[PDB]
Amino acid sequence: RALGFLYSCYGGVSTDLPSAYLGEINSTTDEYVLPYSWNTDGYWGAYAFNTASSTNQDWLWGTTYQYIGQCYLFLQKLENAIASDAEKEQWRAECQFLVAYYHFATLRRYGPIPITDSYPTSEYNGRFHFDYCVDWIANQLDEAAKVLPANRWGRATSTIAKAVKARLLLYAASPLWNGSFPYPNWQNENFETPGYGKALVSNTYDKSKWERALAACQEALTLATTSGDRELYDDDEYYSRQSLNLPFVPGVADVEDNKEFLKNVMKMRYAVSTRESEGNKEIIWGLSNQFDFYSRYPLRILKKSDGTWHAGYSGVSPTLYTFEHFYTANGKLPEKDLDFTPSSEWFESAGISSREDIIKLNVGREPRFYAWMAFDGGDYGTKFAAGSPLKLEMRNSEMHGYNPSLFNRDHSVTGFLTQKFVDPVTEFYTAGGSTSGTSAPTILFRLAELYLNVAECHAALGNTQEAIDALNPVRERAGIPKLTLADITNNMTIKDWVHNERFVELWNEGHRFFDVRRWAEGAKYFGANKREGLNAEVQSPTFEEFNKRTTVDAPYVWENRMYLNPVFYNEVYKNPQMVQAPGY
Ligand SMILES: [Ca+2]
Repeated sequence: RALGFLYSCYGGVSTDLPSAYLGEINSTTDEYVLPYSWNTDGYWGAYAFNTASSTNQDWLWGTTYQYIGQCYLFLQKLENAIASDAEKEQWRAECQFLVAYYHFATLRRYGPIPITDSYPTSEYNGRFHFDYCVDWIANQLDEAAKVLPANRWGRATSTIAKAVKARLLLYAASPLWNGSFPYPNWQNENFETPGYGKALVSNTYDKSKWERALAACQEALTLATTSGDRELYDDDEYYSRQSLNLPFVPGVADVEDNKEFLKNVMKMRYAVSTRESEGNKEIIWGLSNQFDFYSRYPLRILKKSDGTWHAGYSGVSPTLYTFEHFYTANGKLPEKDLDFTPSSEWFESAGISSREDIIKLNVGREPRFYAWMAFDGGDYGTKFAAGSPLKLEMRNSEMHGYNPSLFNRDHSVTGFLTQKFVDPVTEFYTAGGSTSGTSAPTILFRLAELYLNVAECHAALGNTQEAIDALNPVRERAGIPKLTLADITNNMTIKDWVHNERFVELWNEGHRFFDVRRWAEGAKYFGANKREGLNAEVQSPTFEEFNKRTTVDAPYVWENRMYLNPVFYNEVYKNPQMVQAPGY
């Protein structure tokens, strides 16, 4: 009975699930767009188009605080009763972690929040100052970490607790919360935070926040890679064990000299789509909860024997920003790489026989690019179409292109697709039915992020070589060159490198939403007309008219109120100590 209640306390951790295509943390960034006509599904549209409001929103807050309540209730049921002292202590530590985590999941969306330290309206807490919240949550995580095991329904570990504290302190040190908050006059009305009066957010840069984040990110990384038994996924032969062909990559043929590159492509596909039982020791916190794959599949996949088609929805549509910020094979940005095609020629055909639709921008790229992206003329998957890779025809309205007559008008907005998280063994059958190979946990925390977090902290503190040394394990694993001091220039700073490595490595893992926000760069990356793609919403285009830089045509905008999630109007009314977020 007790375990059942305990298990139920974990029920809210799938809130804001990474990679779920209708979720606003996933489908509102510059990573990829969804068809405008899909805006009637879910909340992504409201958030991307700034129509979310106090009366139109994802009331995430209702869920987190409900499960926080369950945690405290469990602790009470325990006190009134079963299990050893040691086991009861573990249960209490799991609840402590969960309460802290639920506050963090709320904080990262809403900003300053009520701290609920236990289960009349005048006694209601309003928001506490952001820095108060950070301190309280961090302490709670440290306390739970003392008790929890470093390694083991994925139950809490000290490793996870320290990883959450690391990300929390990284966020707290970031511009939004450490000197660049765009509403300096926003404060409480008649609620006070101990030590902060009515203030809600710091308006002054504090270097010590970066020193504290570095210490936490370092401690999390060491714990994960020692007692936590974590290491970067580096198996490069699983494709062979599953009897799969090496993938087709334009410009990198399957020849002896290119075997390492092609194996790195498959390693990256498996890195984010495998279980610990399959040899993956990189995941720190993963959930059983799955997310939809059909939204990223191409339209027509395979014609069945009865004459109907296996079909995807083809809606997850990577931007030109994504296709321009994954690296070249030399580990540089395409625009900055002196050996790469000049941008004036990016949209020309690469001239590959039988695959003339492949443009030059898509040749000469890093293994992560071919692992996770897909494009006109290229392959999608490995066993996808009854045992063979699927060749994409993004300009053919009778295969993978835009077609206004298709039910629901599913299509790629940009002319590109992603295959990240797609199991290489995924296969659709002529006789009907299909397989997606072996499911994998949805990643909340994995070890690559801890390296990137340490790099960002070093960069902020001016420790250039140390930042480089934290990035290079991730770069090497992905099969691009290591960084050296010679690579750090006015044109491409250590911070530029850290932010871009994060963009690439953690692409579509629910980070970009938060990172652009904490960097206070909403206008720069999420603003009107920033999102671009090919000319992909014209039926049956020529190669020439298809491959033109085209602004994504939907009401995307950035205004500063969008840094924070608005509070449900009823919560603002129900709680007299509660203030609405700025601009809402
Ligand atoms: Ca798998």
